[PDB]
Amino acid sequence: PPSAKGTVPFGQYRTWYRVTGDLHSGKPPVVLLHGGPGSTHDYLLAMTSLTEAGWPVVHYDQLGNGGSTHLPEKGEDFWTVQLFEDELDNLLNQLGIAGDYVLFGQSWGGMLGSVHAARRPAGLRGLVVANAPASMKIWLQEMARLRALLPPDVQETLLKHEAARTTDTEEYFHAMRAFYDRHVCRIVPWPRDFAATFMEIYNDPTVYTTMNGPNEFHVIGTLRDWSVEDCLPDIQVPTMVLIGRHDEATPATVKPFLDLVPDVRYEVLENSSHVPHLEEPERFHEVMIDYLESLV
Repeated sequence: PPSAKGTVPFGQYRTWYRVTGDLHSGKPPVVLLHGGPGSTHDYLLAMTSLTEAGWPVVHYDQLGNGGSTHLPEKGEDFWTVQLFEDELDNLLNQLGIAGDYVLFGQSWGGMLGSVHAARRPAGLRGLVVANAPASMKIWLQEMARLRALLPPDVQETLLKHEAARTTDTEEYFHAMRAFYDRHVCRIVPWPRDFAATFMEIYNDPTVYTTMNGPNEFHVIGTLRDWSVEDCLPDIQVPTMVLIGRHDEATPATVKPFLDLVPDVRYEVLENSSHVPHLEEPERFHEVMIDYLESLV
């Protein structure tokens, strides 16, 4: 239930946002970076709970999907990490919060958040990288590991359709679901917020399919080889790594955060996978509030 919403100009285009709570009360805003790339803020809407403890919360849709400008006819060389860094900087400026803010980055958003934090901006108080790998290379190795633990028939079904690029078929989708049900979202039927974002991706898949791939594990888009490991030593703020025990973002994928970020803490939500804010709503809230209070 938002205290403000709309768009801000981002050069030629628009970026859509929403604030819950009061921006300039006693506590700095928590700015939420959604995953994908090419996902939407919707699946993160549970995190309005943080306003219960006085934290303003800023949800926004990154350029290319949701309430922001859609650019279906922009291709691979337009959809860059620099673009989204520039958008986040622009957004903090337009909302007048560049002077004081905390970043929570989920999935891709945690990778974007790390790149942003590595430039050592003055107003940043803390960084959370939630369900976010440090490297898509390590991600793809770990996907192969997790996929090898699926039933043999599921493994063959995934392979067949990936090879021939028929991943839009019904049969691939239900094999993909055997993976998602373990490591992406263990709640089925899906939470509305999760479904909401999932359908935003279906309706304009430009960004997600360009940068990531057809789904969470089949990463064949332009971020396939991408790693943020080289900027991690430069992050000065206290950082929290938060994953689910069953997360596709496995302990191996987040290990570089633990070894390279100077000030870093580690939390595993034992009954969660990729969306602990939905899977363990209360425990996620408690963990976040505990971390956030150390910053004020």
